[PDB]
Amino acid sequence: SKGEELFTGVVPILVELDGDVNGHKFSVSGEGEGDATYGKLTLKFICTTGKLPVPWPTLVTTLVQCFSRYPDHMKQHDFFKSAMPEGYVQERTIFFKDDGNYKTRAEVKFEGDTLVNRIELKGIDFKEDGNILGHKLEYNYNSHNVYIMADKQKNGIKVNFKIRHNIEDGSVQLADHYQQNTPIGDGPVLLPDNHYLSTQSALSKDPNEKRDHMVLLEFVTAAGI
Repeated sequence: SKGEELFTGVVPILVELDGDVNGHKFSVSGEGEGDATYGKLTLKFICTTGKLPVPWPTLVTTLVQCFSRYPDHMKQHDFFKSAMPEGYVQERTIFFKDDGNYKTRAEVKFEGDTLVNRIELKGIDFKEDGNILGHKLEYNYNSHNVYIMADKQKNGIKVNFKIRHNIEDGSVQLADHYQQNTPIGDGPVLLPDNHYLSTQSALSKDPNEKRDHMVLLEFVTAAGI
């Protein structure tokens, strides 16, 4: 493909995000690598502006689906790698049930041999004492199914799924994701038949790190065809 060859091996990854949730501004930087052959991602994120004003788990989906593993027989349904190396714009609205929403806009593309994800995140209408701004979400993460469909009019894809964040009292915080991706380049991209990505993530902490941070190990593989 145009970019399938680009992911054949280990690829370094840099992530940079600027956020404003209810007036609380913060910045997050992430480094690590992805190895699409195993749908594997290993990254470390740091809140560079100090204390993160929202729980780390709420940022996982925002902080490079091109690193998902698409089985050999589903290669022509991989939109993400097809738009590389010029990359793609990724937009979402994330609805936290009974609370605020995040709207994000990012561009992920290669800069030399490094895959970069640059994100702008805006959060509004959050409850000052809710699960999010109140930091009531447990530091862990569930496995989900990301549903992908072609959006030919936009020459991209529409994506939908539900993230369920565990709340510390044993309950759950639903986070409804609505996603749009479109190529940056004008070269041809693969428009997939419906399918979904199967995810799983493990959140950990670096024992010697004193800055507010998040270590992430994630595996994602395509299916449904």
